[PDB]
Parts: sequence; C-alpha cells; structure tokens
Amino acid sequence: TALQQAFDTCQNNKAAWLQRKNELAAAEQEYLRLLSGEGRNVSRLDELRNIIEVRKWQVNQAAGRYIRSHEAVQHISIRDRLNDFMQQHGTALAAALAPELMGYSELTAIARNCAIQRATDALREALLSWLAKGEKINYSAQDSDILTTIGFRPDVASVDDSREKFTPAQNMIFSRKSAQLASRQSV
Amino acid sequence: TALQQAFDTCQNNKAAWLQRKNELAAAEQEYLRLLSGEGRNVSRLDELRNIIEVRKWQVNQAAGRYIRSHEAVQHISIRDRLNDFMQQHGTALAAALAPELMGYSELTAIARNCAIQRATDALREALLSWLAKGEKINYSAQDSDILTTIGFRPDVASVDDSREKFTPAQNMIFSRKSAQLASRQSV
Repeated sequence: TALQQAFDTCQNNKAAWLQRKNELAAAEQEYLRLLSGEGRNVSRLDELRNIIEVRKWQVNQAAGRYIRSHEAVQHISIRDRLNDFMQQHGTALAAALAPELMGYSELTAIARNCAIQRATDALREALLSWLAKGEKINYSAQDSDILTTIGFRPDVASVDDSREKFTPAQNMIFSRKSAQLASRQSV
Repeated sequence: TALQQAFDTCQNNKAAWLQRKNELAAAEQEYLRLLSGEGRNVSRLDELRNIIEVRKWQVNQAAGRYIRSHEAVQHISIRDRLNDFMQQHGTALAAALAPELMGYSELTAIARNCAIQRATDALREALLSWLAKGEKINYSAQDSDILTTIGFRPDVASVDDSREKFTPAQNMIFSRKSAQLASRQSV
C-alpha cells in the first residue's frame, strides 16, 4: 500500500500543478487582453503583474514538488522490488559475489566500505553488458500498472519549469505573497 | 580460459615468494652466526649486509607481484561468476531496475551516467540490506576449489613485508644490484 500511497501523492501533486498552470494561463490571458484594451488601469496592470509572477512561482514550486514525489515513488518501488526479489534469490545473488562477503560482520569500516564499493563496481560491468546487449523489457509484473501510470520520466513541462531556481530570500518573499493573496482572496 | 592462466601465475608467484623467503632466512641466519663467530672480516660483513638488503628488496617485489596476481585472479573469477549469473537471471535484475533503464540507447552522456549511478545506489542498498541479516554463505560451486586454494585473502606474511614503498630511483639501483648479483653468482 506504501507504493499506492506514493502513487496517489504524486497524482494529487500532478493535479495541483496542472490546476496551478491553468490558473496561471488564465491570469496571463486576462492580463494580455486587458493590456490590449484602451483602458490605462496602471494599478490593475501592476497587480496583475504581481499576480502572474507569484502564480508562476507557485507553478515552479508545484513542478519541483511533483519531481520530488516522482523520484520518491520511483525510489520506493525500486527498493521494494529489490528487497523482495533478492529475498527470493538470496543464495544466488550472494554466491555470485561470494568471495567478498564472508567476514563482513567484523570487517573494519574502511575495508567494509571498500569491499561494498568493489561489489558495486563489479555489478557495474554486468549492467553495462546488459545495456550493451539492449534487450527489450518492461516494468515488474506485480506493480506494472502503477509504474506505467507514473511514467518512465516526468513530463517535459515540469522539467523546463523547474530548470530555473530562486534564492531562498525570493522563495520566502513569494511564500509571503502567496499567504497574503490567499488571505485577501478568501474574503 | 584465462582463469587457469591466472591460477598458475599465482601458484608460481607463491613458489617464487617462498624461495625468496627461505633464501632470505638462510642469508640472515648465516649473517647472524658470522656476527656471533670469531671471524672479523669486515668486507664479508659489508657484503652480507648488501646481500640482506637486496634479498629484502627482492622479497618485497615478490610480495607485491603476488598481491597483484591474487587481486587479478580474484577479479577474473568474480567477473566470470557475475557474467554467468547475469546470463542466468539477468532479465529479472533488469526488470527490478526498469524505472531507470528504459530507452538507454538514446540517453545522453549525463543521463546515462546518472541512471547508472542510481542503479548502483539501488544495488548497494540491496546488498547492505542483505548483509544486515548476516546470512552466511560459501564459495561459488563451479570454481570453489580455486577460491579455496588461493584463500579469501593473502596471508599477513605477504603484506607485512610489502608495507614499505621504494622510490623509483631505489627500485632502479636495486635492480642493477640484483643484476650484478646474478652475473657474479652465475660464474
């Protein structure tokens, strides 16, 4: 259920990001149509500029949160699949790299780290050979639906929106802007 | 079939290392008994000191090349075992890491490197989870005899004398002195 929990977390994050970008687009089109009009309304255009700026900041933050949630759900799926599969095949995987496993319990910390790094490097060449052979494969059978729905990669729109970042001072300034807009808009 | 070559290389390296060790022991014991003896030939003492130092250098080099051969044969055995293991159960391994392996062909250098790094982190966490329970195992069935006869790690006597490092000029002058010793003892 934990994988399902992360899946629905990412789904509602995606929904929030989508509605945020829809609101941003509506604000932008309203601003441009008002600018096309003959009315001056300097205060109106200034407040619309502030609104669109804070809304695009919110869209960027939502995209970043969606990226983090997607990474989290992929990571938890990876860890659970690896745990269950290795439990099903503990002996085979252990004997594959056996000569560097005995004595691990009492091994010194530096030697322990060096041994596990050597094991990872040994698996690196197996992964390289597997990708060189380039066999076609899909997600795990047990959670194929969740992994297909979550997508192999996040949407490119979130990638380009999250490409640019902001300094923490601007982050907190925009957080205050969001708080005040929510406060004065609820009335 | 390079495993057999590595095995016999390790065997003859061990034989040469034992020969160097026993000849060094003989040289040092005869030097000690001549020191305790009534003889006062200072030239004999100086030449015995030269023999002792050159034999110590030869033993150090033999230990170094034995360590290199042992690590080489261990790497070859690990590579072969992992290769046949992935040829046996590699599809399930690829499925377990599917969320970061799809479309590897068209990925750029940075994307491929990051995906490989994430896969290494995943397998590292799986390995540490497996090692947490401390499930004891043995050597690989196909090549158990070679691993047993080469040992899990080289003995202390092969590393305790190899903890001293020589500058390249020292190595060159010791090589020249060893060549002179061989030339003078051949006649």
